[PDB]
Amino acid sequence: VQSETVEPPPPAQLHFMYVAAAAFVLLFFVGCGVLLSRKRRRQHGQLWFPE
Repeated sequence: VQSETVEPPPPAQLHFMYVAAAAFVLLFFVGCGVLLSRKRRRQHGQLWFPE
């Protein structure tokens, strides 16, 4: 019933991946977001094919 085994610490699968995915997504959304903030994002008539 002892406070040393009444909890586990959090899953370091999710927690340590949180730091990875947060850093990847931020670093993507800002790095991509800086240049995309001028224009570029037409989609449709520029969606891999120009049509």
